[PDB]
Amino acid sequence: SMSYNYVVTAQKPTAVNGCVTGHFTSAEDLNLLIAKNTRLEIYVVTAEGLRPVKEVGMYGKIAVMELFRPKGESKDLLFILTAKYNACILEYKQSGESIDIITRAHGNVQDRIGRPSETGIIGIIDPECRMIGLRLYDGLFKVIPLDRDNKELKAFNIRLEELHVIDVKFLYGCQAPTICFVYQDPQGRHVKTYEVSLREKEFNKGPWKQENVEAEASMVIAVPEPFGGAIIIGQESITYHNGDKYLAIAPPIIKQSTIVCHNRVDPNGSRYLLGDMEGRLFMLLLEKEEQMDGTVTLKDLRVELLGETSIAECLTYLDNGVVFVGSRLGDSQLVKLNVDSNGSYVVAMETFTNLGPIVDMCVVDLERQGQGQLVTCSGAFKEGSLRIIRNGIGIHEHASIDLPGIKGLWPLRSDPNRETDDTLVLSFVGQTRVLMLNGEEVEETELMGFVDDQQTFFCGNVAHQQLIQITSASVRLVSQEPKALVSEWKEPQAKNISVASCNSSQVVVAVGRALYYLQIHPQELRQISHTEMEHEVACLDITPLGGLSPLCAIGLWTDISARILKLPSFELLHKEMLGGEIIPRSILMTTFESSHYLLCALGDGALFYFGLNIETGLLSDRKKVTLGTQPTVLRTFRSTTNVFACSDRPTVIYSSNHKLVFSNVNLKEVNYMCPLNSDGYPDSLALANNSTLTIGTIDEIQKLHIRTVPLYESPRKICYQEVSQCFGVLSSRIEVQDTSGGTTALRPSASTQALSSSVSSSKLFSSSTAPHETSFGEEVEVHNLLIIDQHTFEVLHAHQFLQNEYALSLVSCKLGKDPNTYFIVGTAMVYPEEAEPKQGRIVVFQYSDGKLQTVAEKEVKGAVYSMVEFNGKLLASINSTVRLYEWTTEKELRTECNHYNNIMALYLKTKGDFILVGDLMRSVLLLAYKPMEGNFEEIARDFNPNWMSAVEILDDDNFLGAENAFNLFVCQKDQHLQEVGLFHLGEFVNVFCHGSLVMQTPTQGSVLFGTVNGMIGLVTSLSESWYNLLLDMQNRLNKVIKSVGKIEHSFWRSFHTERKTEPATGFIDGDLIESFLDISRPKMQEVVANLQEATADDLIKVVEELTRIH
Repeated sequence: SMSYNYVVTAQKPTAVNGCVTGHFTSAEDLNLLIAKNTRLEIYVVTAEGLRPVKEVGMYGKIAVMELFRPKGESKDLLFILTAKYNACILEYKQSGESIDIITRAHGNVQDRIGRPSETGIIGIIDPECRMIGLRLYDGLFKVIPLDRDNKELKAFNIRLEELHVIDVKFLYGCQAPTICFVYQDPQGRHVKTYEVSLREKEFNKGPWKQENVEAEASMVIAVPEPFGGAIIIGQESITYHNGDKYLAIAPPIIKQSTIVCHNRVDPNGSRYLLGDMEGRLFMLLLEKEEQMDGTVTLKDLRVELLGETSIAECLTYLDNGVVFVGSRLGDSQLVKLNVDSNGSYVVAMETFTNLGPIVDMCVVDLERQGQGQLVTCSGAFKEGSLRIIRNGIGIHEHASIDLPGIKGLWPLRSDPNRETDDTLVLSFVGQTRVLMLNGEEVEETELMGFVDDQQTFFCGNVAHQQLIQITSASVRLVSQEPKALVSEWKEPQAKNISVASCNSSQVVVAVGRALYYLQIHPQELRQISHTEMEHEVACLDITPLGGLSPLCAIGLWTDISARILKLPSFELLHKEMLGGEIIPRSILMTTFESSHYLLCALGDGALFYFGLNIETGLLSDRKKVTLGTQPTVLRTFRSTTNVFACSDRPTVIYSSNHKLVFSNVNLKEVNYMCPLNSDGYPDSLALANNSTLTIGTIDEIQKLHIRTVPLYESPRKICYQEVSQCFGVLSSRIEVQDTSGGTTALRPSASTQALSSSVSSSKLFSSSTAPHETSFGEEVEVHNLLIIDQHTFEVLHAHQFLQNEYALSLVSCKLGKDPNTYFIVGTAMVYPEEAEPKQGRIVVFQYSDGKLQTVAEKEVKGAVYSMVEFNGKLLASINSTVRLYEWTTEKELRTECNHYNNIMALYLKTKGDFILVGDLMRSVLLLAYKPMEGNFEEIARDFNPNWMSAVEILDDDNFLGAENAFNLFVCQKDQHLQEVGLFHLGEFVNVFCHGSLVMQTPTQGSVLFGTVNGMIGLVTSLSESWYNLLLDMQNRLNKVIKSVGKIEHSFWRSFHTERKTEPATGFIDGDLIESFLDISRPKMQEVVANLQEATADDLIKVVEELTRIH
């Protein structure tokens, strides 16, 4: 058998890899364009911030993004080069309300042979738009002439003698196209210029040449006219060159960190923004000087500290003091630059969530309610954090009132001429209170004709401009403009009312087993019918689905039956046996997407929903879901109309492509609810708990919600320990040598602000050891194990490891017959500029009474790269060894097995008795534990080389891997492991983890993965028939979907490395499949044309079902 896999995006990439500004959408609009790997986001810069106008996806990793304006254009055009060398020129096209990104030119500029450069792909555009320059490989400069006839973006190569280019730019103010670049040779680093000639397709002698530049010169800045020239930024100095003009400064403020990005503030280059690796923001000023003749020359350079921002990957100045900080290691932000310091000139105004990099993550179900949550280790350095990702629907609360003991909510229009609710009637234990809504103000009032002494079961507006109130004693009908009691119905023998239901013109009241059908008439509650059911009535509903309902839904006590009766004869039309011994609590007739349903919920949290036929009253397609454990009450509201389910976990029911979806509301315990459409709270809801009354609006659809827990240091690994109700997190913080012969922290962080703290007292590497002294300004890493509460996410404890000890692996498990659960950490002694670590530790911690107690330690001769619990034993990877440890009764680790091989097992996963091993460069390996013989054995090995990054076991015979060239692959047994699946994902996978973020199908299994760019994906398995259908749909979709840049989807998903390239196999692009629901219905039929007896509605249900896995 083969392997068929389905990979889909759960969370799009959030890290910013690039940002440019200009007039792309129109000549009058200032735009900000953000590259997030495969996504391009287009914003309009206003005083309110950033207004989104368009977002597109590209079939490629965006490596180059530049705005430029050639002659004959009304706005700027966009040049993009992908990492697979797809080049295109794009234009923003708006036709009224339709937005199209059209391809003005496209082509692939990859060479047949060539070695990619160390500084990566560089793409520059000449200021006169004469040409596009590309540095793709060493020794070659690729030139794309910007001619009107170059529709295919044909290019030619010029031989570059300098084989190691650091950075290159096109110079301003030149009669001929001139490049300026920093290069590296055995003699150091230098800057050189060349004149590019399209006529001769060669280089000409540049205007100048500087033989020597700083050894760490890494960035070139082309200064615009009138000054021109170039600015070279290094680790220590900033220099300006322009023929015979030379300026050089060396400010000590920039020595502490490397400057990694820059941006121009003004079109003449008089001020520049600079950001370093610590998030500091600098201003580079080019000081002018007026001479005696009247000319103005460049006097000096000067930098000035502005303050602190997020660690910036790119910076973009916008309008008046507003700067966008594009970050890949933390959240992006909009910062404000003030001309007067506060000593910081920067002020953060908005933050934008970034999950990247996700270095580790785990799935937990804290409340044990059936839906898991993702807890990731995100960010790095001062941006490091934990993120909690949860599927659900958000609530925006706009009012809160402390009103305990509420037992019922009903909206009401006290005025018959208004179309807006102005009254909220509340029910309590034998009481009924009334509140009025005067705009945004709420005040308790009274309603004439209503009763405050009896608990209300229902009230609202009814026909003939009247009001109704159903209490536990009777049903009262009240006039409107002069409010007064006009009619009242009681039980013939004045017994209490058990169940109540009502619409605009009908009332159905139950008294035990007796039903009474009343009709609302002008000043008259006319009784039409009255019968007796065979069992006691539990719940009622008479919602007119097709305002005179001919049907009446009812739930019974002893039978546990949902019946549809006919008004007024009350005869039975359809009865469904629900089963069990729990009675139904709520029943509701509703309509979803023009289809009619019957909802019925019991007291145990079960929810049955059937298809309802209004003409016959026939129930069909019986299904069941679990919406909690407490009794559930159903109520409709207007978003179409949706159903709110009130229980211990609130759930909103809605529809999507004729399939019901049950989404959890991000709230705790909602006992009663009603819709509320007031002038101060339009299209809102009123929610009541055990203590407060809440008014707010609700989101339309389910999405991923993200909570952020800032750590201000780098998290590394995370594991959940249920028995302690806490997370264990390995973290690292940077410290710099001060002057007291030690290291000092640069800022407070999680490891230095915990409630309690401990330090390692191990003496394993103390005596008979030489010191590793450091120098001034040298940075060191201090590693810690954090204990994080699972509810408040506060740092309960922080244990600091030994100096120069790096925590690499973390696991939470029991071992042997020991009933305690431990945090186990694998470490390594890491010293500067050394090979593989020679010493390490395995430390067993126990969290008890808010403190971490060290239980045992085990010295190891190497780095403990990974650890996993293996059937009551500890499996550890140490350097080039896989070792199995036993937990003795004396609380010590004893070696049982030692598998000495040549692999470097950086990644370990286990299942049953097998182990999947991920090597640094030798792909994956399969080991199996022999129980009777007590050691390991190599079953099979993938023999083609793959620089692994993550590994996962899909099942007993399918093994999933990810490598450093952004590819996925699946290995299978035949011994040799055979690669039966290949797929270019376009992201760097850091962690695989089993689990799901939806409630608990055409697919099997669920594996989540987190990436460097913050993207979260999902992998699942398909059957052969489903894989063949979806593969056929891929080729049909690819013929219809227009691709930005005219990039072939199949070329994009093709497995690609430096030594190997072939199409994808065994993988379905779920993102492409899901886009089938985004095309028009006429365009839908073309896709499914002549598909095998397949209709568009057949695969709408197929694709909609596939969307439910995430």
